[PDB]
Amino acid sequence: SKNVVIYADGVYDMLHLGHMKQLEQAKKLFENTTLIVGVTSDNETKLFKGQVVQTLEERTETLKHIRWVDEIISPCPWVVTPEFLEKYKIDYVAHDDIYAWLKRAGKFKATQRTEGVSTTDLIVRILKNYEDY
Amino acid sequence: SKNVVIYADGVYDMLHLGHMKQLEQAKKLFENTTLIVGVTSDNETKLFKGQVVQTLEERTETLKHIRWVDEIISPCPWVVTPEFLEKYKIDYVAHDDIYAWLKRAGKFKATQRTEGVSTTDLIVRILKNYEDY
Repeated sequence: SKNVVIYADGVYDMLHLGHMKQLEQAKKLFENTTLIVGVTSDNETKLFKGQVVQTLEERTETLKHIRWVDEIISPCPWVVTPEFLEKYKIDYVAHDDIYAWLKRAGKFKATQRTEGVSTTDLIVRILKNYEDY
Repeated sequence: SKNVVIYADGVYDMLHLGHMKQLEQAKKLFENTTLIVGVTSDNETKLFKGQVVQTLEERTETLKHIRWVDEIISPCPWVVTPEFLEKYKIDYVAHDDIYAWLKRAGKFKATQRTEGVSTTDLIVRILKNYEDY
């Protein structure tokens, strides 16, 4: 079948199984895909979304080890635009309003978040070996 | 060139960039490889080595997302034996004495550990936003 270009973006701070499962989902939306992953800048993430432990370089270097990732745009734009989709020949944006135009264009594909598998979740599990009393 | 079967093992608890860089190194020891990764059992890890946050299932499920990993043995034996190498047709063991026979057999390849990129290291970085005083 025709090769389909998928775009997913995010912070990917302290990359965990939840991120990887969502990237896998994006990658497998069609039989033959190219998965482009956008990694948000440190200053725009901190300004608009919240705290980030790892630098852009660190978050991008880690993502390059994930087998579902074909291409990385680092840093990606904070807001996705139609021109950005045209430039990279993106067929669908995979993500979990502001995204209204994406859906009007037929270029929206939903992916799911997995609960309970984040890196901070693991640290919470470590902490529970220490009873309050 | 001939395809070379590489075997690496470990706990792979809270998989981080240091693990992935070592798996990449193992995978790229020769131009054409099959990288088999062994994941140690919960009870043997806890008995012989130390504490483990994530279960065998969790550690194995995460490792399957790493592009360098071709095959996973889960659980792997705690001690690697010549018979184990014969069974899986392993040409080299990549790791960073007990391993004396591996080197006598020509089946030892050294890989390096990367400092300062572990998951706990990241948590330590979070904690430093909170001054002692």
